[PDB]
Amino acid sequence: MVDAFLGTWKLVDSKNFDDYMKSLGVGFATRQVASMTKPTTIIEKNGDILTLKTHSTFKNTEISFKLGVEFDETTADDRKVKSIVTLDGGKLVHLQKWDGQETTLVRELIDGKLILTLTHGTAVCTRTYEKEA
Ligand SMILES: CCCCCCCCCCCCCCCCCCCCCC(=O)O
Repeated sequence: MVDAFLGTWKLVDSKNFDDYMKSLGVGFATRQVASMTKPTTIIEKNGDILTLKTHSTFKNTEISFKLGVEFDETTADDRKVKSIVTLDGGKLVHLQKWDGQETTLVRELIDGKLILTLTHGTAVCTRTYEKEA
């Protein structure tokens, strides 16, 4: 179900990430560094457990989760959120909840590229990831 998402992915296009970060209250200096960063995302599974790593020159994160089971997460911008990841229409949908707020991180495969759509408030960001061999 999730297997075409697995592997190492490199950022190759970003649209509106500053809008998304600003909506979350990320400070200007952080947004500035993050606008030039090209993370690597690694998605691996071991049975029912997925591990999603995001690596860059500015910040690393790692989460492990079971699809459909809530987990605690501390985001790159230090929000303490309640998270759940599920497959929905073949997309990997990550919902974060905190302080009555929500944001979604939706990953889809289109022509072998990984498209990540980030929504918070009215801000919508689209990031495109290609495969690393
Ligand atoms: C994911 C952190 C990776 C480190 C890269 C250097 C900074 C860019 C990521 C964000 C760190 C700055 C704070 C804002 C983070 C917002 C929420 C997560 C968005 C992930 C976008 C994506 O996975 O492409």
